[PDB]
Amino acid sequence: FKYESAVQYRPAPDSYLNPCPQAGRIVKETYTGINGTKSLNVYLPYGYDPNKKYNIFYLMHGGGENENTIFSNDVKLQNILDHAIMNGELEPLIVVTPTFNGGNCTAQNFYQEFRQNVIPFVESKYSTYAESTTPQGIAASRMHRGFGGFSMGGLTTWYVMVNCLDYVAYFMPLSGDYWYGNSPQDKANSIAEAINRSGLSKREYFVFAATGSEDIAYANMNPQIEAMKALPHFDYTSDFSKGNFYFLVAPGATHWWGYVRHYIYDALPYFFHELEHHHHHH
Repeated sequence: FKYESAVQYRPAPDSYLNPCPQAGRIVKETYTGINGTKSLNVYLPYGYDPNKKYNIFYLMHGGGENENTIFSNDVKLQNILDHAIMNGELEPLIVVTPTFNGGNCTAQNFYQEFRQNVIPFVESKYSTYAESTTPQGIAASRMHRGFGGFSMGGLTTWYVMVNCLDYVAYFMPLSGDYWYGNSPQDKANSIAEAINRSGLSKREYFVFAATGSEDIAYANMNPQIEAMKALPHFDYTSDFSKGNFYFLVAPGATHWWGYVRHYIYDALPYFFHELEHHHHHH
């Protein structure tokens, strides 16, 4: 892997959509938190070794979907992850698919359950960079923790960002805008105030947004992206060795996981290299 400054949309080869012999294990989990008893899936990379430490990426489904959608026949994201890790395009990581369904949970308020229940449950059981899952242990491993999502799950992602910068450094909002404001500048300012309160430097948080040029999400995302670009908090470029903000728009892509899985193929290899604990040249 090498960073590009303006990475372009490129679908995974069609071969990546079929099962790979080097298949990561997908574990169905059940936990109880502030929204009652709920499930999530945990993708473990092929060769997962609990004596090693893995990057972790939490990835939210869209409206009318559930914690099983992303690894279902409708999406098959695990095949793409399996092929990309096997081919060395993507460093091995843990991918979690939770749900905003259940109890008092909504796409907007999921971050509260994420903080209190989901991180402690997943990262007590599986080997992340978290030494412990106290607030301190989670915060001290933030550079190795990412959140993303599609549509309503992209809205989850923006609310995770504004409320969880202490816990998460890498954000992948796909086809979803941040509902918090009466203008694009209010949206940008809300994110800027979150960043100000966090104390973090511009080198300590990263946003790879994406959508399709034929995805309705573009209408509200693009103005938000333009307003954020104007902030001093963001240096626009996909080269995260130099800046921290990018917006990939896939030509012709519609509001459909068939396209959105390719955004994760394009974007997820960009994550978790800044202050990484390996000696890599990107």
